[PDB]
Amino acid sequence: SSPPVVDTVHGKVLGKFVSLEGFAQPVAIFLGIPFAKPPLGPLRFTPPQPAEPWSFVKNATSYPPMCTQDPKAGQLLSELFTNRKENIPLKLSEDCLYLNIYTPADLTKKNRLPVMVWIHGGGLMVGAASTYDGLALAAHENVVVVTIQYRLGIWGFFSTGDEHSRGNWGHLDQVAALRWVQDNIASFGGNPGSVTIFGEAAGGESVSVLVLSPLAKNLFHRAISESGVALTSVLVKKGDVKPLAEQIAITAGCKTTTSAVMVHCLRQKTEEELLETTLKMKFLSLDLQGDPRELLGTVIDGMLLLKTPEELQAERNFHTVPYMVGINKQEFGWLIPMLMSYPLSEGQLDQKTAMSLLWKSYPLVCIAKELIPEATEKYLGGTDDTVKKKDLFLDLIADVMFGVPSVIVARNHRDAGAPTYMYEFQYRPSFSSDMKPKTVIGDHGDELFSVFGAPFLKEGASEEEIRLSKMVMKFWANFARNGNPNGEGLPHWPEYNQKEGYLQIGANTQAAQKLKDKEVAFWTNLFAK
Ligand SMILES: *[C@@H]1O[C@H](CO)[C@@H](O)[C@H](O)[C@H]1NC(C)=O
Repeated sequence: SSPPVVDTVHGKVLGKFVSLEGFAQPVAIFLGIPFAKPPLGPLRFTPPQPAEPWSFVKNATSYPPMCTQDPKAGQLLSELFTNRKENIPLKLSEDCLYLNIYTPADLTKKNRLPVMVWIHGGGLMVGAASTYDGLALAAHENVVVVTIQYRLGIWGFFSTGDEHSRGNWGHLDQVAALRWVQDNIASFGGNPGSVTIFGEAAGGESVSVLVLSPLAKNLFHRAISESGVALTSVLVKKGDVKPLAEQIAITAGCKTTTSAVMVHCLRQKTEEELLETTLKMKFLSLDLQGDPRELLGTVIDGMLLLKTPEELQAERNFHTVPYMVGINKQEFGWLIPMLMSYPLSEGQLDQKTAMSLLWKSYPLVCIAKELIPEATEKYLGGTDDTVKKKDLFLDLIADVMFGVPSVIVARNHRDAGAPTYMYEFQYRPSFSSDMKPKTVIGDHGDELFSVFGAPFLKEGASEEEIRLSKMVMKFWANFARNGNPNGEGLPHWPEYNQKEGYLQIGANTQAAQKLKDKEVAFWTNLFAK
């Protein structure tokens, strides 16, 4: 009747009710709650500060701006990934440190429901919380769903490699949002003692990063990485970040005399100017010319990450929470290459062209030139059919970006004594772009529709697709509840232990063993030549 009003640490918020078919209790939704001070002016390239408190009742019933980003690419990704019947257009702003809350709890009664905090993907460059409607997951599984934003691109990841601009601002924003959830979620019927972080692609990489960061201690109790981990190398910069910083500075019209001079100049630029610079840098496509070894992202900054992910894994001081790590069958099948304008159009590929392409693909796969013939031969050499070569080439890219890093992370996590689970998702959603070939199954992002209940929001899902979403949401929420996805009515999902059991999720969901085992061996041996 009366819209719901909730006390938070910094003031009161007003949300709205939305009913979902099948559920008598409306879900209370609060959109655009700030969890930090807007990072404007001198606060650019600094850690997020607490939000300033507000008087009276803040109206939390409209979607916030998305963090500044290429609007064309951001809109396109939102349209492709949204679980909503209609994509919600968003404004851009630097003032973007907001989260959205979907709580199925009757807030007039006592509730301490599991909380699931969603970290969106988009390469650390694009993306928005508001793409993901929490309504269906929250109602079907009785969990509080929180979708967060974090600074993107230059704003989120500009690093001088030193104390004048350490980097990882967007990850610090993710931490700040988690701190806010600890301090406030009980007011929305959530249990701050049961917080599950989950995310896809760059969001899954962020989750994996958080598992490795001391700054995230006591902020979550389970984790889920979907199609991205901290060994997804395209997102993690090792070695010297100064040349990139200088390139950004120069492109923005700034001198490079010192790091502090660069950062000061960049802090005087307008949002418009930094977006112009962003677009000039071409951050989500491959460089046409010159050395492939010459992207923005996560760095080893000394505050969030003290050493490389590989070193932190070997040390097992990371957070040994229950962790679910998964991939999709064909991660490089359609969506990623299409969004990147990846330079492969023909539908066939000879081996010479494959080798040159894999070198030009260095930013994505990080494969040294001397290793390229041996890698290309492994995947493509067994067949003289150039169509088949092309499909195997897409498998090559997927395995290096996603499957191999995911299994290495899951193995290290298990070996530290943490409960670990894996999956491979193999289904082609009806919600796919009708420009995607009918034969691409388990593309990057295809699991999103199941996790977020798209069959309950969008039109056209088959009986099988409806049931697949129910099953997936239930596994995810059981994992949030118990650190173990299993429950009555659901296929058995083995623990990822020394037998390396994992779940093959799709139309016929069943357990299997030793996901990507032969691929991990191949690549690990190759990279150690
Ligand atoms: C809250 O915001 C909506 C627009 O998003 C507006 O229509 C509504 O009247 C507002 N309610 C207030 C300020 O009480």
